[PDB]
Amino acid sequence: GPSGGEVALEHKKKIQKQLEHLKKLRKSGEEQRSYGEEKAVSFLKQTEALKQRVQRKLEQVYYFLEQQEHFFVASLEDVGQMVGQIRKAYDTRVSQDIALLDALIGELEAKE
Amino acid sequence: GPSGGEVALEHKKKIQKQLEHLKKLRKSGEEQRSYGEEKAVSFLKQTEALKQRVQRKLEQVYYFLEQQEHFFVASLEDVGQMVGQIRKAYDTRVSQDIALLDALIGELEAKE
Amino acid sequence: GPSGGEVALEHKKKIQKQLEHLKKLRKSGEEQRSYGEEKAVSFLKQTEALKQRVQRKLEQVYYFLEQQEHFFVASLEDVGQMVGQIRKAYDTRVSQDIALLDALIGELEAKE
Amino acid sequence: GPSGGEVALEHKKKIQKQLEHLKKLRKSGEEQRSYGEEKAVSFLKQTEALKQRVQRKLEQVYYFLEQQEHFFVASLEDVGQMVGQIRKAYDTRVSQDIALLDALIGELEAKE
Repeated sequence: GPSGGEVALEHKKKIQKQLEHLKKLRKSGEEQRSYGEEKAVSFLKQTEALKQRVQRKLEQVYYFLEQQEHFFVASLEDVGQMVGQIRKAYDTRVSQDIALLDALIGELEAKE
Repeated sequence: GPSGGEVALEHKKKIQKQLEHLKKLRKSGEEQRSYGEEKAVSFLKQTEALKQRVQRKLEQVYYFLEQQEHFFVASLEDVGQMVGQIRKAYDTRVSQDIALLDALIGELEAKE
Repeated sequence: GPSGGEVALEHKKKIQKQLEHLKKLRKSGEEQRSYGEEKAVSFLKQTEALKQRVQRKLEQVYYFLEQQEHFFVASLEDVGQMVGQIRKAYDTRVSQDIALLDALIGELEAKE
Repeated sequence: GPSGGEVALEHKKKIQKQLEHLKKLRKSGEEQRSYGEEKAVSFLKQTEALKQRVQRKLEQVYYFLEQQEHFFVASLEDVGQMVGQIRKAYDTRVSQDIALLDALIGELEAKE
């Protein structure tokens, strides 16, 4: 037969190997739950950063449109003022032509 | 000699043409002043139109960036929730395995 | 003590519960692997959808900037052609006025 | 009577004062044509400048979108490659745990 000695032996080893596999499995559990955690934390963290990058960009754009809106209205205001001064200057001039034609008019008319 | 009659005639005509060429010039002055004004009025007007068009536009761009900013933060919030629920559901599950491995461990390791 | 029948019994029950726990653990493994796959799949999918949505958007912005740039150059082209017509219409008119003043100039200048 | 002398005198002055007003008016004419020209030239020129400023802007904006589109698709590719690697690493680790239960399974299921 096998003998009481060598039966006890193998069973001891046998239960040893078992309890070894199990405790790994349980280690692997804890690492798995750990990797999951740190990875979820990392994910959320980066994502946050994406959310802020994209925001800070949109701010930069917002303000850029405002400055451009501003510059644009000011250009056209400026145009406004120019058309105004070219009008005025011509008018002053043409009416001085006209006042001087009236001079020439009334005099021929009033003697005649 | 050219006669007193034909002298008087030529002068009369000669002085009429002059008063004619003058009163045109004066008419022509009033028209230039009038055209100048109308056309400054118009120019300003269209310019104003251009001004508002661009604003009302930039307004459309502004609100469009808001909508998209909203949709973007909200997408990423969603991702947030998902990652989270995927961390919880794995955790629960793995921790179940673990406590069930512990059940197996104590047992071997207390008859041992 | 227990008798042959009650040890054989307990051991049978004992090895059964064990195999019952192991095999759940093995089922729970397969579920875990399956869930992690289906969930990587859907996450990638949604991501993709995010990718194309943002793209489809930027496309819409690109072409909007093009149509507006277009309208703007054409607007200013218009301004150009208007300034040019008001310049021409005034020139024609003044040079008439002028050519007629010359009519009157040479007249006196030539008799005197 | 006023004497042939002081009649010749008045007429001389009278005609002088006329050819004087009529030559100013004619100068005033060509100055009007000159002023309107250089001011058409100036107006067109600034306008041209406005035209090109708006373009070089819209050109800066366009390239800015391209770069953001680029950064965005790369971020998400990145996310892609991450999800994949986390999927991979769990998978290895779980099917490993599995095979280990399969070692434990067949053992009982062949001695039994």
